[PDB]
Amino acid sequence: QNPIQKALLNGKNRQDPYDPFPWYEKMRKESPVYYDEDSKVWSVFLYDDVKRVISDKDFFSNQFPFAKTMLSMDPPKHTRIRSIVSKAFTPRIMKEWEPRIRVLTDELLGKARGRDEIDLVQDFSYPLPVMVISELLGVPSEHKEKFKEWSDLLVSLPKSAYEEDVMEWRTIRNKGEEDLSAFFENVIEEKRRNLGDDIISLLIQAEEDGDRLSPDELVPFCNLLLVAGNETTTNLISNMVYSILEKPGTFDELANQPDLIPQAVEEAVRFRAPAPFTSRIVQQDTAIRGVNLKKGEGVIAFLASANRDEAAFERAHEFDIHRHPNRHIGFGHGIHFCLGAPLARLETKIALEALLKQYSAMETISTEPMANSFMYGLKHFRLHVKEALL
Ligand code: HEM
Ligand SMILES: [Ca+2]
Ligand SMILES: [Ca+2]
Repeated sequence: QNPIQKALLNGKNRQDPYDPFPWYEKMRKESPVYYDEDSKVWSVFLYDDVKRVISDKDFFSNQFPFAKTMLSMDPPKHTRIRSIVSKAFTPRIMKEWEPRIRVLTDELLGKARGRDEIDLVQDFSYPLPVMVISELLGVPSEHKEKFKEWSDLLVSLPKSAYEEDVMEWRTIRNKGEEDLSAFFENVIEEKRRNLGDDIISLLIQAEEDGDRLSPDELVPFCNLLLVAGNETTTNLISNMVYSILEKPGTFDELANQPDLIPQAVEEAVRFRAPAPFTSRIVQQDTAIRGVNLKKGEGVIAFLASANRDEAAFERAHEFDIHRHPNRHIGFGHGIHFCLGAPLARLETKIALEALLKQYSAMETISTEPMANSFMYGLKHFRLHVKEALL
């Protein structure tokens, strides 16, 4: 009964979970502005139209009939909520974490030492972002396995459009949401008279010291930062290593000149971002490519398709660490531009620097994709590895 969910189940989610890209190409070329008659929802595939839908707030609203987070809010309230944490997520504040993120990354590859096969996701790309986001928020990272279980549910989709699968899915997801929410409620209660140098303390101060934040928006805020904080960066690390190993010689280029890694992270955000789409609702009649959109019509904006648009990028289908002019919209565009982009850039850089120093070779054995998800990425990534001579 969620039209956006139905539209994903009718389109995106009918494609290979780790290879939606031929489908995006087909839509770009044949139906770049597509009405799903079943769901009553538009999809846009081309760079200029996706970029406009996500940024043109005069016409495209974030607020539908996580619901109580900045993600689902329009100005003026959006500006006040985002400003609570805007300063805390700046490149310069996240730079203070580079030492701690290096240590966490080191410790994980430490524990992998002496193994000829690793599960990148279980051993590395899941634990590091869950641990960093736990320490930033101010919760114990010893809960990472439960955090991962809850996060995977909160970004999941039913296995099909079939009412029984949707109901089964609603039950399990709702239970995840209840238990994660109870968790944060317990954390808040504890932190109110034991504040830390941490983001949950910042939120509590905003709710307690004035009316910047409602009591019913603390736990939503926690859920959003916990879940985004790991589901995005986990899948961006995994997807980036996969992108590198897919293109022979890329591994050795980056290892031989690690100053390229920041560019290669931007290329991984263009090429295999963890967030392939976002959604808007039309709040004012408009047109894209002469197609008329009416107030109240939902729109899915395929960032992943925009970032592969032949019209916007040369060799858009190629992973090119040397992309000189890359103006990807993989973090979004305009007022909802990813709050975590600096953290994500910093974690992914450090993750990849570590892997390229630790391993002189890595080869894919198997993967299990994130199927039935809002996210694009890997549940498992088994690799044969050879540790470098030091
Ligand atoms: C790792 C790669 C990441 C990608 C590709 C990514 C992508 C996105 C995109 C496209 C948006 C815009 C959504 C929209 O316009 O509707 C967004 C928003 C956001 N992301 Fe990220 N994200 C990443 C990492 C993170 C991290 C690590 C966190 C938390 C630390 C985070 C927290 C957020 C929040 C809170 C918003 C909402 C901003 C707002 O509504 O004003 N993201 N992200
Ligand atoms: Ca709203
Ligand atoms: Ca208050």
